[PDB]
This record gives sequence, structure tokens and C-alpha cells, in this order.
Amino acid sequence: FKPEELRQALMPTLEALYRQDPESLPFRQPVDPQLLGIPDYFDIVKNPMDLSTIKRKLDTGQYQEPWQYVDDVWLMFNNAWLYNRKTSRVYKFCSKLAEVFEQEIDPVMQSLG
Ligand SMILES: C[C@H]1Nc2c(cccc2C(=O)NCC(F)(F)CN2CCCc3ccccc32)NC1=O
Repeated sequence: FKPEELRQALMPTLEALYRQDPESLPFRQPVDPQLLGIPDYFDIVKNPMDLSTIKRKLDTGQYQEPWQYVDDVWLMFNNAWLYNRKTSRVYKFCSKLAEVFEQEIDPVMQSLG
């Protein structure tokens, strides 16, 4: 897939996540465990992922095919469901993002083939 085609098709699905307030706020930047006072984060989360990293990968042509993008979004979600307790804002915000993403990504992936 050409990188410009992936950007054009997939960026709106990422924008849909960014638009969610308050739910996207913990996901907009890479987790900094010491700054956030969660120093065990990388012990539990082996492959961190966040919206800004995903955007950078689209912008710099790092995805060869669209399932790699879907996999990074899902990695971000699974990290949050793994690390955080079920009562936490991050956990519940993650669940909302996953609802939004599911709706956005469906027709786009059908269109890309
Ligand atoms: C992905 C990673 N995020 C954090 C996790 C735990 C603790 C903090 C974060 C985090 O990102 N802090 C930065 C923030 F900007 F989000 C601050 N702030 C904005 C308003 C809404 C809100 C809600 C909950 C926590 C903080 C927060 N667990 C995780 O799995």
C-alpha cells in the first residue's frame, strides 16, 4: 500500500480517537512512567503505544499495510486494559475509545481491501 493512501484513509479514524474528550487524554502522548508516578509501567507493558506514535508512523510511512495500524491501535487498548484496574478512568476511557474505533475502522478497512 502506498503510504499516502494509508495516511489519507486511516488518519480520519485516528482523528476520531483524538477528538474524544475526556477519553483520549491519557492516550495522546507516550507514557512517561516516572513523571506519572507509575514506575512499574514498563515492567508490565512490554510494547507501549499511544496516539502520537501511531500518528508519527502514518506521517512517516511506517505501515506497509492497514492491519499493522489496526494492530497498533489495539495494542494501545490492550495495554490500558492490562495495566489499569477496572474502576480507573483510563480503563473506562479505553473502553469508550474502542467503541469509537470499531465504528470508524469498519468501512475504512472494507474500502482498503
Ligand atoms: C496510558 C496510561 N495513562 C496513565 C495511566 C495512569 C496514570 C496516568 C496516566 C496518564 O496518561 N496521565 C497523563 C494524563 F494526561 F492523562 C493526565 N490526566 C488528564 C485528564 C484525564 C486523565 C484520566 C486518567 C489519568 C490521567 C488523566 N495509565 C495508563 O495506562
